Amino acid sequence: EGMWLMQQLGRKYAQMKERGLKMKEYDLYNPNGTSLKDAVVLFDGGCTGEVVSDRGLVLTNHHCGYDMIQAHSTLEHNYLENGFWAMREADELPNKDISVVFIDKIEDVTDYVKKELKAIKDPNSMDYLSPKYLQKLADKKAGKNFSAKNPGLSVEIKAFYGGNLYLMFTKKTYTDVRLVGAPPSSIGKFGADTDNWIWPRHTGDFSIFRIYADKNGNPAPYSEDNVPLKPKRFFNISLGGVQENDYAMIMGFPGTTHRYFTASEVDEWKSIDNDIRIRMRDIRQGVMLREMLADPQIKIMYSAKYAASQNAYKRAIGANWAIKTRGLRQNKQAMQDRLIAWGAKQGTPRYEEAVHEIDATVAKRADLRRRYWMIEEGIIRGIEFARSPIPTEDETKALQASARKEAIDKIRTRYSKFANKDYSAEVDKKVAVAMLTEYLKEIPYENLPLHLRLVKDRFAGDVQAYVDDIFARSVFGSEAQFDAFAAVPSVEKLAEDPMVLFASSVFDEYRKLYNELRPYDDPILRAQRTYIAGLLEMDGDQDQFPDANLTLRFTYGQVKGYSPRDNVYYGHQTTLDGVMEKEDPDNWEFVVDPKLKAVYERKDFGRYADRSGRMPVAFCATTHTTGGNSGSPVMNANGELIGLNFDRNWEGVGGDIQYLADYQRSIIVDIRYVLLVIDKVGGCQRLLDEMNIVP
Amino acid sequence: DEGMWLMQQLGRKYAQMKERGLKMKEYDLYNPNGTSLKDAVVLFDGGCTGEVVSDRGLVLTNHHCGYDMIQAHSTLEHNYLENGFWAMREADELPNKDISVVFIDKIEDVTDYVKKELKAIKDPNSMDYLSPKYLQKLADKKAGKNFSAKNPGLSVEIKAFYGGNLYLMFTKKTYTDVRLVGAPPSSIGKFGADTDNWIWPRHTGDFSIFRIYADKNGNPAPYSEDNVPLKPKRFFNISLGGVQENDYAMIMGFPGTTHRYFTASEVDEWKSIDNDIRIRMRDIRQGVMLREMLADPQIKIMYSAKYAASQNAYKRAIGANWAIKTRGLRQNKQAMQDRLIAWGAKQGTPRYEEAVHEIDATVAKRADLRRRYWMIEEGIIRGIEFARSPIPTEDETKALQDASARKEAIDKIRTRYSKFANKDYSAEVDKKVAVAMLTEYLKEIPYENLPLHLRLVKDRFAGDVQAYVDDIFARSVFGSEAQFDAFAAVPSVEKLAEDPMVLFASSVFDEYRKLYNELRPYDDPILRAQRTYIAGLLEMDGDQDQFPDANLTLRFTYGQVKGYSPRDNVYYGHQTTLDGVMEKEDPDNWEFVVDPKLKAVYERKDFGRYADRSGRMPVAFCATTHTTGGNSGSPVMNANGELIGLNFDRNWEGVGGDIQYLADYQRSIIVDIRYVLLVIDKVGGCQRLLDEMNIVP
Ligand SMILES: COc1ccc(NC(=O)Nc2ccncc2)cc1
Ligand SMILES: COc1ccc(NC(=O)Nc2ccncc2)cc1
Ligand SMILES: [Cl-]
Ligand SMILES: [Cl-]
Repeated sequence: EGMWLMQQLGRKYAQMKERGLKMKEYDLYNPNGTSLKDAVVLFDGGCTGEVVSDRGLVLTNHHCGYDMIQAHSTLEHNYLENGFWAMREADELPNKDISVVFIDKIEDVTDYVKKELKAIKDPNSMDYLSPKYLQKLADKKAGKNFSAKNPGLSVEIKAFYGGNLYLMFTKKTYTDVRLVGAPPSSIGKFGADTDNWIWPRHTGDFSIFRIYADKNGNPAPYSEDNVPLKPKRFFNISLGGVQENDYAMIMGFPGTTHRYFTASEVDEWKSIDNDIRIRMRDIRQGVMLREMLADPQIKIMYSAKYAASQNAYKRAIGANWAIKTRGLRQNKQAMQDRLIAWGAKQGTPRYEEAVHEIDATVAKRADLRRRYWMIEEGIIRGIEFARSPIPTEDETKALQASARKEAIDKIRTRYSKFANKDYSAEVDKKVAVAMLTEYLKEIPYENLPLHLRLVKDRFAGDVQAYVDDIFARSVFGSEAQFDAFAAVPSVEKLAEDPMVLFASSVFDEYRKLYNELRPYDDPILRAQRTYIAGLLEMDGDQDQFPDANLTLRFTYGQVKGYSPRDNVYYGHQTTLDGVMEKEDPDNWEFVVDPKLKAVYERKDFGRYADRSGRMPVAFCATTHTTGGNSGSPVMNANGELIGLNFDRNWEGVGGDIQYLADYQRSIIVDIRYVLLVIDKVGGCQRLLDEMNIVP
Repeated sequence: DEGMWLMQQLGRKYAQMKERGLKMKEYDLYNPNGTSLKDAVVLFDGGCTGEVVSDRGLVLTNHHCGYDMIQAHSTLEHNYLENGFWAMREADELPNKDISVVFIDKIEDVTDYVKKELKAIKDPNSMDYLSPKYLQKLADKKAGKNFSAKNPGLSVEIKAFYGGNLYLMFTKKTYTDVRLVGAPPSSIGKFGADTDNWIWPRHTGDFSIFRIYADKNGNPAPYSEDNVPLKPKRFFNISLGGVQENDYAMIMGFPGTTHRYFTASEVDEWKSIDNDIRIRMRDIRQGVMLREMLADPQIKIMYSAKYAASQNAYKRAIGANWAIKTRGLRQNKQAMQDRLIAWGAKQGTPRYEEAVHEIDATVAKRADLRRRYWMIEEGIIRGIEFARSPIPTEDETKALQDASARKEAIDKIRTRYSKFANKDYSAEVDKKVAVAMLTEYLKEIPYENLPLHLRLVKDRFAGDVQAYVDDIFARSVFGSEAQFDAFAAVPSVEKLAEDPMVLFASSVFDEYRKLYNELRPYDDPILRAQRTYIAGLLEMDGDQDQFPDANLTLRFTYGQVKGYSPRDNVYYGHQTTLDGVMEKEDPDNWEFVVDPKLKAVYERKDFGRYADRSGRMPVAFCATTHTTGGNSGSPVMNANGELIGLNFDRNWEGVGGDIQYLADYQRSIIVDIRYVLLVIDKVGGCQRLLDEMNIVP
């Protein structure tokens, strides 16, 4: 059920032993020694990774190393579509702008921070949540010359439990992290967008990197003289596999949760955030789909835009299903009522006052938040010409010296990026007419961005005429219209440009709404400090984990499937057979790699198939994960690596507010399938030989 | 494979059925010289199965079986299709015009009699052995002089089985006064609607209730206000013990057709011609129809039934092709015929190998013609609406060329034009479908094989399909209402003879009939060779583990209540519940609306004695019985012969089961009798029907 602090391992160890954990407490996490914790990394700032060899080899997801694989891909060597397997350490590709962070030490600094905070004076100060203030405190505690006295190391203080607990992390950062291996996109992204958030899942979501360091193992940026890192701890790979009900645990960096939402915050998330995103993206995607299906050239241009929009749309559908069917609102209401009744018993009314403050703030910002989500989903991300060029003050005070030619070249560059190879003005006019029609019916005249008032005033409610006029008269309506402007550019032309005025007034309204809504965050944040303090004083730390905040956490559970609906059961494990069932040569998502199809036909599974001769692919567990847990190591009862976390099912997206024991599962790629792909697809035996594989 | 057995075969299967869990005595299920459960089974309205469930002639069948009767009695004032119907007294039960129930009174083996009569073989290639006219003459000769007059209600019929190797005579008793008694609302009777068709898990309460009426003596009589309910020889008891995984289950009913003795070449033909053409052509048609329905809500209203009708056989073809591709149907037919050829070589009788060769050679010879026939039938005859536009008759044409018969000819033509261009017909949507359908057709069918008018696409329109279709509507008398009225005011036969839509419809129907006539001769050599082929299979492996193809005659099938795994890591259990109906509820989707009386029954958990041991309310279950079309409404029996459900569908993974039964995929989709009794009781409030039935604890 939780995403636990490392400090909480002691308090949970007894329950973990009852659930099947066999390894000693300090072999997993030791606060003043080496443990398994020392093989877990924050990969490229938002993913998890793990060290799997004495020479710094690292495993993470394919979608985590995707940008590094794409940056090294050319028409001649397409590593993204064909995979990449460096046959020697010297062939491993360096990557610019990459990092791996180890959590060297973690210390509770709550009393220190709470004492420093007593010197504030303003009771409404938000310094208790300020990264700048907490960094000043971290520097004061670690020392002035800390990064110079301890190279590669840095410190950081984070707030937990709404400002009721503080931890200082000593981090070791390596920036020479090289690409070692990756499966083809047919394996790494098999389900592609169709199978995203889906269980059963048949995706071999992995990529391999290697940490490089100086001669002493200290962090150093890319240098041709860098040598692989010999780490203090690395994971052993298990080949025993998994069985139903087996104990499993994960370590990683879950990003965000909202476990202490009030019932009113759940209502707001459903009725404003989710409903607006669902309604607006459904209109947008609907128009985009008709156009993509009618013109194959539009399908090529709008496919990535369509897929990007669908991702958070599917998350919202999954979240709204949980609110509707799993009683998320009711359970938050029961949580806050239990605290209010206990606070009445103790004679302390501050907890009931805190819930009231949150409720009143949510109620007060409802119309503004609705207007913000309406313009953001509807126009800012809904209409492409909302992001068309707007002349800067420097560019206008140049058009009215030959700095006029400098202004037109900068504006031209931005116009070229807006109307690129993937931009269709005809498809954009069709999307805008549908998106604006919905927007104009939901936002009243007195609340509209200034230019949108012209629909009623100048165009007599004709949205198609308003959009047609924007393109017909704008200098950014076509290439010819822009070149005519660039030949005779006047600031008067730009000041009255219908597309410039549209983009300007929709962005003005978007910023005005953002600025008006920002003040409402602080009273809720301050009230949550009191609210969570009461919940902890009443029920304690065990069941009540702190919200995820991109810090190292552990979660445990079992390898177990679930029933998604009446009379249907999804087991705990998928197989290579399931990849072959899904094979569609004419669907780019479900194409199967010929070397992999051959392994399946010949049963060339070696030491990786199960006791029944079936080749596993993925498995699912009752662990509690969220975004940031991509690439997380999955451990046995003995701490040996059995898989990598890569997703969670859609029925569990509401798990960021309330864990769903009967639906929520972590989708993990089996480590036996990872080794099968490295071995029989990549032929990279040197990586298998480098790992410590246990029978 | 796991058969649809003749009643004659119950004797030689009985020990296997008992070993599998059957507890009832053989002759209590079927006895040729006396009353048995077989007497409570009926052929309902010519194509469904039904069952008598009371001593007063009450009959259960599917909702989709009694759907036309429910619709005919529905008005704006009393919409029985939408709200349901529950006659609170026998006098309130509604009569139905053109309805029948057929009982199979006696079944007799007449093989020797027919084979002896056939020896008067004036021609060895005679198809009289399969002729309904010839076999009826033989049935009449055997039954006697004016049998129907001497036994009012009774009739006799002989059918061929095993490709002409076995013949049975059936004595049928037909009742035509069959009244509507009860029906659930459509939100229960057709819950999944088109989305859940051929789908398991299934949550549909597919049932309707009728009652057989007869004269004072229980003899068949047409509708009369003096008719009285029938007291039957036998009726089913209703069980409330329910089902458990692996429980024995059996069905009796009238499966219509199977192709269990197809050669491997016939399976290839079915896949590559029949199914691939239907799949490709309906996919183009449905694709255009969908874009238009999604763009104009008025087009969605007009084309919804046409879209759904086209999808039904399209889904069946996808399911059938999946089985051919993944379950080795072709290979198993090849193994069957190779086994026979090897055995025939050992016996020194080459006629079986010669029979399979005849079938193969015939299939190979008709390939181009059959491809052209399916291409025009799926592509144009069914694919394009203006293919069925009016064609002036020889008499209508003659009338327009010196009497008042001219105005009668125009009124007849107008009537047909009005039926073609009806409230649901869109010329714009039809031009869009035709342009896509004809483009694919012109791509597949060469110039020298095209219907005469379609040659104009290349010759007159320079390959512009859109121009050809645009011209048909622009110049045709049936292109618009105004174009028709202009014709009707000044009608000339010259105008009709050169009309582009008339010429299109005429030449596509000419080519369709030419292809049909050229292909008909190829049926007879295959049929004659199948008589020799099945004779060998029966002589080699016996009339024991290979059942005769379904032919709309009474059969029994047995198996177990069991689910299946459709794909890797997914299991579908054997039983659905009321909870599953509630999960699927969508108030804005007409298919998944949930009746308020049913929703409250669930919330209140008002399940009476109908819920299972765990307190869950059962809805449907699935079994390894072998069913096909015609089995809709079939009674599902316990190990004791008590009614536990009504068959109403089969999953798509089992549609290939008409050629080869699929033990690990094929399942009959049955509505639980406890759910039927819950709907009658708590949704209809019709206690008199529950009191009338013999319900066992
Ligand atoms: C909204 O109008 C509609 C009218 C009819 C249908 N269903 C239908 O025709 N189903 C069908 C099932 C099996 N065989 C043939 C046809 C659906 C929607
Ligand atoms: C097109 O190629 C293939 C088609 C089917 C399979 N798998 C298979 O037999 N199905 C199966 C059903 C249920 N559970 C596990 C497996 C493999 C390849
Ligand atoms: Cl280290
Ligand atoms: Cl099977």
